[PDB]
Amino acid sequence: SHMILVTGALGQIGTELVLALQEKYGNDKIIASDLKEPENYHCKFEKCDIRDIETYERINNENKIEIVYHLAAILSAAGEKNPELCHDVNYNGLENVLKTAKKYNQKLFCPSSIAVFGPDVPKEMTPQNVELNPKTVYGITKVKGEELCDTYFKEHGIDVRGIRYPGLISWKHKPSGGTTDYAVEMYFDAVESGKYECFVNRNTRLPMMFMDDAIRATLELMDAPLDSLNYHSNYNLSSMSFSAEELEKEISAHVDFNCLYKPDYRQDIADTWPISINDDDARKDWGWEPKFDISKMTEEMITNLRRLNE
Ligand SMILES: NC(=O)c1ccc[n+]([C@@H]2O[C@H](COP(=O)([O-])OP(=O)(O)OC[C@H]3O[C@@H](n4cnc5c(N)ncnc54)[C@H](O)[C@@H]3O)[C@@H](O)[C@H]2O)c1
Ligand SMILES: CC(=O)[C@H](N)C(=O)O
Repeated sequence: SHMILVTGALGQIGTELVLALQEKYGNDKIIASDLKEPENYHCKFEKCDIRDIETYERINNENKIEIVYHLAAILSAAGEKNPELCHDVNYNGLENVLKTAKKYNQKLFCPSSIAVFGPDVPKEMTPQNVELNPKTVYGITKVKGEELCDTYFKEHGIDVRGIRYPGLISWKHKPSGGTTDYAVEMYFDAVESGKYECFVNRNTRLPMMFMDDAIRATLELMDAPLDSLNYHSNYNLSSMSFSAEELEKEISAHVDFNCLYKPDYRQDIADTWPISINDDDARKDWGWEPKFDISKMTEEMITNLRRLNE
């Protein structure tokens, strides 16, 4: 019963989230936005740079937007290579979203990342409330973003919600600017060729989640009654934790492939992140439970990628 805008709509999450929202609420309620207008695209679409407050505001007020799912960002690897761009898009873009929400009395979904954490806090089952001392440019943007969001909630009364997503795995839109991207790439290349060159070492172990779980978590959190929530911008959220070679082994149980490990600069990013996450507060406050383990995710990835390679 509300007009919804999705920023970053053409990216890894947005490709799936826009369709989920159209189905849940109707096509007449969803507006998609990103930098460049796509050909052959069903959802209504408005182009915008998230840093352009004038155009962003216009899209919001001309479409009577009441809820924003804010996915626009620069991710961890692209951001480490261009730190000024990363700050500008992630922090100034978020501030534009928040200022607009305050003007127009909007509800928001503004995600964070497991990149908020650094190596000074536990790597296993990282708690919700530990200090956030990230060692990446992108992680610092996400910490600043959490704090800005929580100011807008407390000071300004804006109902902004967010999740520290783990690495997300999907087949519909292959990622290209992150660090957890190896997991997707490994699926794609295993099925397309039976070989992969992995950009992290074989023991790299990170929190991961299948996209259907991440999308469902997003929608469930957004549907929760506000008074049930003890956290706002920054829920920890968990599903899986595995190493690169463990994923290789799972994939190899379906298709012949062999993986070679050739780390690059993204190792130095991954090394600074936890292995797994304590998401009790999500599970307690709003009933989170993941549904896809590594086996089930692998079946879905491989079946769809095989189809796409026919
Ligand atoms: N594994 C993951 O995918 C993951 C994990 C944790 C957090 N997140 C968070 O989820 C959100 C979406 O991530 P994603 O993986 O879909 O990213 P993505 O890079 O696939 O999509 C982001 C989109 O933002 C757009 N964008 C970039 N700069 C822009 C600008 N100046 N103005 C407007 N649009 C701009 C891009 O064109 C892209 O389509 C981000 O906040 C990200 O930090 C993602
Ligand atoms: C840290 C993440 O979750 C993200 N996919 C990235 O690799 O930037």
